Amino acid sequence: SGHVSFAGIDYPLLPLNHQTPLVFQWFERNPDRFGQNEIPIINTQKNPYLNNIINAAIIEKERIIGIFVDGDFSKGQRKALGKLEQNYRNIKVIYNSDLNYSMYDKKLTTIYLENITKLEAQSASERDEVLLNGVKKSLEDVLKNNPEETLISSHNKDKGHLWFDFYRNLFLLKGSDAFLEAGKPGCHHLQPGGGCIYLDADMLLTDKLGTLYLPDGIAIHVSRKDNHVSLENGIIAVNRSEHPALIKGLEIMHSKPYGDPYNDWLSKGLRHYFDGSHIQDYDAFCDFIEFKHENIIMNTSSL
Ligand SMILES: O=c1ccn([C@@H]2O[C@H](COP(=O)(O)OP(=O)(O)O)[C@@H](O)[C@H]2O)c(=O)[nH]1
Ligand SMILES: NC(=[NH2+])NCCC[C@H](N)C(=O)O
Repeated sequence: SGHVSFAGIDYPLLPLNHQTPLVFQWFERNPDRFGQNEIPIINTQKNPYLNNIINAAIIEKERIIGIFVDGDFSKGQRKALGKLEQNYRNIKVIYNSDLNYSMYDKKLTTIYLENITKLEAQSASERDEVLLNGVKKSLEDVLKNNPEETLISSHNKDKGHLWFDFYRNLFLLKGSDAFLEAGKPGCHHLQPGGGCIYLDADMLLTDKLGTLYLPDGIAIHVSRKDNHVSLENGIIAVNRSEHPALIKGLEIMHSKPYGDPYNDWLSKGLRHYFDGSHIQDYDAFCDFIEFKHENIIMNTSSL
């Protein structure tokens, strides 16, 4: 079609053409279980992840493919990627530390003390003292722990999947202009404030994706088994840098103590923006936001 309507509001279908880079990501806690001249991306039998991107990149030799990486990498491991970039020159390895996220950041001192004030400003007979006293101990712990400690800094490598699911959302905010910001070669063909298509390393290209159309230029993976529909972070495709729906999620992250990239940033951001007042069902959003492609065997890690 040319559009789709949700919550009574109308939403045009927006193009994501074959310029639009595929993004994969690998945040690796333990680089030293790799060879120091091995590509520090996993290719195990159960998770032959280094293999899934290459085949992706081969199936799409004429759209850019980004590999969003992060971890304390040996010089030789960085040149394993280097070989990977010249041996296949649509692949672009991008180090998380080579991007500046200061414009999207916030201090937990700030974030906590905000909520402390909000709660203290409410009636004592209404208010969440149980929460009121948790944010203050969180407060008490960050002061001692470090004063200048932030949202971004918190979702660190020590923190498990939050480490990479948080920075994912940031990446997409920066979109295709991030190929430029790290300085990656042969990316002049990317359009400015242009989108991207993140993919779990396990979503399998089989055939070409071509030119995608989306409601407002955004869609995410939705899983449906056996009957339990959820939103998934394992595909995220936007048509531009700093898409609003994710922007709203970054605000919720700013305005919530203990925000979660999955619960708050991804899920509620999308849906509040698409459905601020919850007039359509959850599922009826899941359907509306679902990313459909027959040429990808979705989320093969479940097998
Ligand atoms: O050590 C890890 C583990 C996972 N991931 C990211 O998590 C995505 C999906 O993980 P997977 O399908 O293995 O786990 P699931 O979420 O499906 O259990 C991967 O493509 C990676 O981008 C990562 O960066 N480092
Ligand atoms: N975004 C995603 N596809 N996440 C993975 C969900 C599937 C998960 N591997 C399972 O045991 O079912």
